[PDB]
Amino acid sequence: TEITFKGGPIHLKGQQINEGDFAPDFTVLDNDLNQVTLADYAGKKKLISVVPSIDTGVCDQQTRKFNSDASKEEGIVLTISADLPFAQKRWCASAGLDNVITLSDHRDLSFGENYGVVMEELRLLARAVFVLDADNKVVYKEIVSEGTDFPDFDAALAAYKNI
Amino acid sequence: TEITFKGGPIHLKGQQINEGDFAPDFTVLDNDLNQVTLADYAGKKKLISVVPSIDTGVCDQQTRKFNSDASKEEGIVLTISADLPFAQKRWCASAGLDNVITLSDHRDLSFGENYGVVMEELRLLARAVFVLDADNKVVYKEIVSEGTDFPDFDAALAAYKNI
Repeated sequence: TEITFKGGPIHLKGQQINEGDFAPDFTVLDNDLNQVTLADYAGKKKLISVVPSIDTGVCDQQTRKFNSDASKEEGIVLTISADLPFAQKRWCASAGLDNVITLSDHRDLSFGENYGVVMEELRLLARAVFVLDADNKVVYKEIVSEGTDFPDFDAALAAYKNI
Repeated sequence: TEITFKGGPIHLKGQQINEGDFAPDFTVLDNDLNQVTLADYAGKKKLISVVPSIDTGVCDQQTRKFNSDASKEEGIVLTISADLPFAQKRWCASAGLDNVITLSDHRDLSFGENYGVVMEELRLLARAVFVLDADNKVVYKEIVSEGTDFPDFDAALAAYKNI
């Protein structure tokens, strides 16, 4: 439940989700402010990429890398953050991509509290990756020890590709 | 106490501030996550422009117009929203408006709760304008009754001009 951000200590708030666990449901907002839950993606595997903010460089590169390198005819790549939906929509437009799913946890921190990734001091989500199988079993998890560092892309992408 | 946003009912949470009240303190974040409070603007008159999100068209236009039409000789124009600081930063840069003061209430809703402009159902700040004299007495207030409409720019600007 303890990480660092920019070198300073950060306490993670919420339920601890571990590999082998059943992944919890949640409620977030799409870019048009429709509510979205795990049920929208039933029957597919999911790479859930969690970032502090898509308007920062590391998070931007993480979102692009996972969306470029992971296949999407086999499953879903979700980006979840505390950015407002309006920032996420603008982000997709400015990147010139129309194939990228961004979801906002800003209103309730439903996702962050259910997955244990709320940086309590900042009201931002901790940099993390969760890989869910098509049965929403958590097959792979990383919470990045220092939030300004990149995640292990290759480990997460491999877990996702291999189901 | 109650407004509409897109015609839907919205309840305003927080302390009611009226003309002739003095301005409550607040704690918000500048674009580099440093804390800013009322004391940071001691000695100046203020036009405080509150928007739901600088990444929507109406809020964009409101921010541009208040900043271009108000004199910054003796006073300052503050934009406050629940946008993340990183969206505010990026917005100012993208617009060639790096000089514009944007402040984020996202973490604590300190400003929103102390000024009575939290749209409870959305966790966004309601479209609003407060004009403060150099003594921080509230000389002019508008909370826009339907939040997708523009504020009354002329009345706020006239109030600010004549302090």
